[PDB]
Amino acid sequence: MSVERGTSNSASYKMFLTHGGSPISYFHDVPLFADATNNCYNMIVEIPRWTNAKMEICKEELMNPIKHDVKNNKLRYIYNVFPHKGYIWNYGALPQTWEDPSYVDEDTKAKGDNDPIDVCEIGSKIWPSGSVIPVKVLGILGMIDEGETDWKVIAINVADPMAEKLNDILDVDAHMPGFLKATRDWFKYYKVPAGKPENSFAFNGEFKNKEFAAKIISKTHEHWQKLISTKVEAGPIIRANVTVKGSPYMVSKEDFIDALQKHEDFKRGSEPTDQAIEQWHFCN
Amino acid sequence: MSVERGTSNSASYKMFLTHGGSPISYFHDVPLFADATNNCYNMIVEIPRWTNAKMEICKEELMNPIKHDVKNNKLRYIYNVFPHKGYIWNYGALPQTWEDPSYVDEDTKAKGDNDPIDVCEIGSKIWPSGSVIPVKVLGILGMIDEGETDWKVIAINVADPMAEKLNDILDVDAHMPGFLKATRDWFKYYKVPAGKPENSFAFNGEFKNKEFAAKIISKTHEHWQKLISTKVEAGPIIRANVTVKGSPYMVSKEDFIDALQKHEDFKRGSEPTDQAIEQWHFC
Repeated sequence: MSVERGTSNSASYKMFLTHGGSPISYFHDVPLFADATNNCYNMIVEIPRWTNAKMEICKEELMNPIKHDVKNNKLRYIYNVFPHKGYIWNYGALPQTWEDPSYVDEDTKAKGDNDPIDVCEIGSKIWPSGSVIPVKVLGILGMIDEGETDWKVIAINVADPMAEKLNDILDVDAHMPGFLKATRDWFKYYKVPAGKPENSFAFNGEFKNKEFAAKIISKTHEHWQKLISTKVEAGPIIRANVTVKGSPYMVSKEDFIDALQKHEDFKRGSEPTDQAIEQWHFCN
Repeated sequence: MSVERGTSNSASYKMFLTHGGSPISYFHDVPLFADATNNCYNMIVEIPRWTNAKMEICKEELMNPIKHDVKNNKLRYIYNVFPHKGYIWNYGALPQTWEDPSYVDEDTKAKGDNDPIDVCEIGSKIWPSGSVIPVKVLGILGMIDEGETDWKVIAINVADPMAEKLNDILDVDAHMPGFLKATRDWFKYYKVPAGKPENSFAFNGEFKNKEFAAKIISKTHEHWQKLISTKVEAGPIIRANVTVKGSPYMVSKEDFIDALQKHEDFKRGSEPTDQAIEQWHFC
């Protein structure tokens, strides 16, 4: 169950994961495999489909809450690039993964983008921010964001009725015409209304199959395993506190439920927003 | 200012227009021209952009409230046909217009579709159901629905910062690449996920300019002027009841002032969400 603190539609808003009424880390404490290494990952949904507000696991605060992305100190919203409305999937990340920046991909020749690997989930259900979902991985797209390799995993909720008809990236392309091209278009153009340039892609923008996806996810899992695993090096700024439970792995960074002594501002519903949550932008 | 009655997300929900705390007809009592005849119309927004619930002016009830469209005794929702999410404009109608079914268009050769003329408003502000906004028509598209000519006027809110840059249908096209094609695509496919077929279009799907649009709009206004002004003729279950005067400053069908049983049910919020508000369809 998720839990809220601070003031909504503000920078003080925070969403924390709990188990048994005990706060755990969104980043570290949710296992990557929902169910063995047979086709089943945990996803942290950060951004509900057809919403605009940039939400993310924070990495830099205790228990790693989901919060509003902020810089130029105002809440950040993505644009609507025609014909898309905000995010065209449930967007989020895989827990216990880390695109370690000190590692360069042998294909893009670019560093890791320093976050848990991103996921676009393509099912029917619109998933609320903060949901933890069993997903099936179908493929990856490699976006090169501003000098970095920024992987985008393509997945589907396993309870979704389409999940059993889709077992690889080519199946997606057959049942959802126009969709993969829409997905690359989305990442190509999403920062152009901000004045920034189009993004480019790994493999000349080719979507790779699930077998490849799993190899990338596995490497990002190993980087996370290194970050967390008693690995006594100041990779900090990032916060590695965990209360779980593999295999903490008896983390050098594991602790009590000091987490619980999190008393912060209390949830308070707040004012609604203005920017270009409504506005259309036309970049072919 | 609009007002609500009945229970939200149910078939008893009604939204009525009022002026001076006095109810008036959405259909008849709102003047078609917001401000003289230099391209400024009143629009009744029925359906906000990026929503799914089919809302319409009811022609068959007193004061003509906006209601949920219901069919197969359930609330009706349009689908999300990829890549679109619900309606891709503020969708609605022009008041004091009527596509009289007893008139056949010389071009489509199909009957009028028996409703006020429809409008897609393309501005950036998302307008709530029930809003009355001043718009500028930029052009028109003729869909031929199930044997009928169903006109779709293209317009923009005159307060929208883009309005002074868009003066005709080709301006729209140059500032909003892909948009007109999307609009025809939307109307082509929007009932295919319901098992029904694709719709086809007048003029091989060509969007016509504003000069043509205004001629269509005015003939639908004449039809309405006919339905209303006098014509002591039965209108099929359509309720011609007016206040206003304004002008209908005496329709045979004018009265005033009702206000009286505007008294149906008190507004009451209910459970949201039923159908395929969420699901993507690939056609």
